[PDB]
Amino acid sequence: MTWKIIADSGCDYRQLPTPAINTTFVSVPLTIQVADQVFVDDASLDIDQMMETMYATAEASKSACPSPDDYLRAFEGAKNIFLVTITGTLSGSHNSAQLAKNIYLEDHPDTKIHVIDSLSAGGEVDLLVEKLNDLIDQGLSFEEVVEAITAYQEKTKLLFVLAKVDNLVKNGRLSKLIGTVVGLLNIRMVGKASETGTLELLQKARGSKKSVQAAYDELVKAGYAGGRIVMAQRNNEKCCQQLSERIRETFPQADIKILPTSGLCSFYAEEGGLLMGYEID
Ligand SMILES: CCCCC/C=C\C/C=C\CCCCCCCC(=O)O
Ligand code: NA
Repeated sequence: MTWKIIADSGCDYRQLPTPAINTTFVSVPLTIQVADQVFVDDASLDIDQMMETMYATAEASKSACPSPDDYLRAFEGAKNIFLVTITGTLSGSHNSAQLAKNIYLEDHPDTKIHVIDSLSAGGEVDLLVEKLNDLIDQGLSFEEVVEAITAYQEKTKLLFVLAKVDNLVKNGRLSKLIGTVVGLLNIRMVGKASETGTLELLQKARGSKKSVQAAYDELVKAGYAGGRIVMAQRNNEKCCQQLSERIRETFPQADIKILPTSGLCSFYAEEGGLLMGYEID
């Protein structure tokens, strides 16, 4: 009776804290191409060297999603499989995962697989993976877990704050329309994952302290009530500690984690970026 939780590198975990029994976690890396060099976003990756190279290269850098075959490899040795991808609207990760599922079940019929399009990235995907692990530790059946995680995904949201969005624009994942009005000269984009898995603007905040206030206000407005938060950040630990204190001051039971971004999430959120997943109602 074996379980695998699979996620692409839009999830910031390389290791899943305290995996449930008979459960293994696997991250499936996306890639980032900088000139004629390729960086694979696995735990071997020196994220700091990749970013330095990217910013040093006048030519735009590009991301790519996992092959279906990459997903097929990850399935091996498990009978109960959940696969969470980054938003299938901005990346083909989910499309490859959908195909891998259908291909594997031709080859290995006594297997159960549930593919979750997070419609998100970063901290919210992290929460979903943590919850899947929770649910398995709790002793649920495969179909019980599918039910509970579908419900939990209605309870989870994403807020981001980005000081730069150039790589998003350069890669066609954010319009020049929105892209020019933020991430330029003291203006950080405060946004959420939209109902379709896209970037949606919420506030422009001029400076840090205004960035924290906006993020706190948006959390309140969205219906946070003291549950779990996962803040995935790129060189933004100080803004994350000051936001965390404020949230804990208001909601004393808050369970907050701060994680470094993956290579993919670092690439797109960029320096100073934050992708905060959280629970509501
Ligand atoms: C909907 C989530 C929006 C999050 C916005 C904030 C920061 C962006 C950081 C990570 C998300 C990147 C999404 C695009 C991935 C493309 C991968 C590919 O090449 O296939
Ligand atoms: Na959600």
